[PDB]
Amino acid sequence: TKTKIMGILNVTPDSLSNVESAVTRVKAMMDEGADIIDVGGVSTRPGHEMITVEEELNRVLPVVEAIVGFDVKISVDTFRSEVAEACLKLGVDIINDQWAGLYDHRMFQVVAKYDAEIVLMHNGNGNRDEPVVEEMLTSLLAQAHQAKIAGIPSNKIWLDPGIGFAKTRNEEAEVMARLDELVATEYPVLLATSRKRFTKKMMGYDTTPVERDEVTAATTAYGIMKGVRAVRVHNVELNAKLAKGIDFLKENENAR
Ligand SMILES: Cc1noc(NS(=O)(=O)c2ccc(NCc3cnc4nc(N)[nH]c(=O)c4n3)cc2)c1C
Repeated sequence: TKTKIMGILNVTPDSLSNVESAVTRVKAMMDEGADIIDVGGVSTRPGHEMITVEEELNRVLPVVEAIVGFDVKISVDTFRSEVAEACLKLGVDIINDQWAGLYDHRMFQVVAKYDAEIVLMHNGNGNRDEPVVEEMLTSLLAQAHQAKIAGIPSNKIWLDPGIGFAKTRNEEAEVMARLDELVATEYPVLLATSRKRFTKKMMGYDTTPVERDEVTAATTAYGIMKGVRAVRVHNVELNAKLAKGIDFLKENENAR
């Protein structure tokens, strides 16, 4: 089918980016073509301090509670089962786990409990004994099997290469050049490179985040041609409109 467009909603201020004002943005995102709304309030980067579970729920639930009643799939960016279960009780559809269940292994039992979808992102401290691609596939496939043991079917298990996590710009380029190997897993692949430092290397010069939406859409079109099924972007309108063109051209070539 179509490539799902996952919009970013950051609860907190962020360098790359109120309840009533958040709902206004959520309504704007779907009009720009957002298929999924990823609500996040955490960051697994080393340049941050981990916040308590109670603080995280005070961040996501006021916005989630308002938006669960819309005609859109809702994704929650969290790696702690207590936060995901609380959102799953409200009726969210996707749990975006940045640690792929490594931080909290109860995430698989909770997501499978509510018959929901889970995103498994490749992450780490940056150390590995094998090449980044082989290490990424080894780590993700092991976590993907753990979700299937819990009862989650393969269609509902998403794989994210984790661009910007435990990788250098050279290791990120090695992953982006071999995206077909990650799609060969037959799991739906989610690509998230919106306004990231990888994007900065594509232009070759120092830029602000908002001027990296064009090269972000380039990764979107390139990813769809490789076989990815969803993209996590900031600029929904540019990527959702561009993805529809690539999906149109890919379906047109397959039909003819
Ligand atoms: C400062 C500064 N200048 O550029 C950057 N960009 S970056 O280092 O590559 C960078 C690194 C990490 C993040 N985390 C943001 C983030 C949050 N949730 C995600 N969920 C999924 N499934 N996949 C993702 O990729 C993902 N990324 C965002 C940006 C920063 C940070």
